Amino acid sequence: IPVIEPLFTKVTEDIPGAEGPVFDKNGDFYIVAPEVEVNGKPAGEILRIDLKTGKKTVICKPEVNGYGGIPAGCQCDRDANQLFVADMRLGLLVVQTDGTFEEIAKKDSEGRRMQGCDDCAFDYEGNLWITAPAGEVAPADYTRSMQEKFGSIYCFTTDGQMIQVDTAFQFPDGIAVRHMNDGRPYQLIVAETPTKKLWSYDIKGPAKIENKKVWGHIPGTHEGGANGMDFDEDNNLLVANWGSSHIEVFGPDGGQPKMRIRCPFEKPSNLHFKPQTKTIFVTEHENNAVWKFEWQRNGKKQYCETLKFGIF
Ligand SMILES: [Ca+2]
Ligand SMILES: [Ca+2]
Repeated sequence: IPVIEPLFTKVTEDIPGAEGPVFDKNGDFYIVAPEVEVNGKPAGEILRIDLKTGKKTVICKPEVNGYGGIPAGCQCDRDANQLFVADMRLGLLVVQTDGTFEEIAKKDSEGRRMQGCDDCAFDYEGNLWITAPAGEVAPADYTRSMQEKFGSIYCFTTDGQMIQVDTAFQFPDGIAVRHMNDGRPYQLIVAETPTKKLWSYDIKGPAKIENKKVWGHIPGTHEGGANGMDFDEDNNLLVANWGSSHIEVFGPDGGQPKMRIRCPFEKPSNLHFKPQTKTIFVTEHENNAVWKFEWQRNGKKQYCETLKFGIF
């Protein structure tokens, strides 16, 4: 498999558990530090990074009834400039740029207690697909599905429903949605970290997935595996292979990676394209830092880059 070694430029550092890189509608950049702790307890943070100087500012340190969060993944909303954040302790949060936030759900559509979330992906219809590798949210004692298959997948719909769409995953992590050229969501990709697999489903409609299949295989026998992921504009899927020192590049049909991107660190955790550019920002856990490098083409537009109105 061909391997390219683009130049990685440092963006910022000292971000415990650096994760969930995301750009909002104004082009501002944010990341999360899920592993920040106080007295051994969760005190995860959501930060804004001024791309010039690299100055960091903690805009939100989420806590619900004394329980600190472990913010791990983000997606920017389209109709409002607010961030949807997957939190391993608090579930799904909606965070404002001013730092205020709200807890979206303590229970799902079936009345079952909500599980801690890791990453999420908005499809163009505005539905949010979420991975939930943790056990029940706070105040329940914290648990993760790295050993046991109790990780779930949710779809938070436009009509406000938190619907569990699948279960029994061994640490579902990265997630992405593939769209037809006309914008219709039709495939959901989910990373199952320790099993070194990428699963796919046909998206038949909001919160409706079927035909679960082992879509891709993550290289290596190292500890770790697929973490965060995103599509480029040609629908190639770039996947951070935590512990492999590489970001894997899958073609539209999956299978084995068609190319690998060598990183100057062993633990890439997540990535995100800067709108209208070939620049990919990468978070990593070897140095708990953020970097950027130039990919071969622009990224696939995120939901926040699409227009609710307009004509085309
Ligand atoms: Ca993740
Ligand atoms: Ca991303």
